[PDB]
Amino acid sequence: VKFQVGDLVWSKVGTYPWWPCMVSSDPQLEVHTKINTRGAREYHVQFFSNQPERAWVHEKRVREYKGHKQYEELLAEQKIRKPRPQRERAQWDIGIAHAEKALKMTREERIEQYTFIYID
Ligand SMILES: Cc1cc(CN)cc(C)c1-c1ncn(C)c1-c1ccnc2cc(F)ccc12
Repeated sequence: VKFQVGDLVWSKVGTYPWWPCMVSSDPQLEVHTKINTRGAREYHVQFFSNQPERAWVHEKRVREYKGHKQYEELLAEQKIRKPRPQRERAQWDIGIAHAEKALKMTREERIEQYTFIYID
């Protein structure tokens, strides 16, 4: 277990760029980490966005969030640059603004301020 509940992380999921997240406990399984059906470690994350979402993300697709400027280092893992949809960039900028606010908080404070409420 490399990450704990309330840790800020970048997550790389599907067709989307490295996204600011916060590690959290899955509401059903009540764990923030598990070993998947392929034997790989996964972490449960909340995505910082105007559209709240959660996901189990493979450990190779999770990186410690040190600050928004770290983004370029993640892509680095004539020169080619991919464009981004205007709407996606707007939501990413919103997520980053939340992550930057969360970064100035203690783990205890950000868990209090950002952990999602789940309704059946
Ligand atoms: C799209 C999506 C949909 C669902 C189920 N409705 C679940 C998840 C986890 C995701 C998701 N997957 C990876 N990312 C980065 C997101 C995502 C999450 C929050 N806001 C976003 C805003 C965007 F502009 C683009 C993507 C996202």
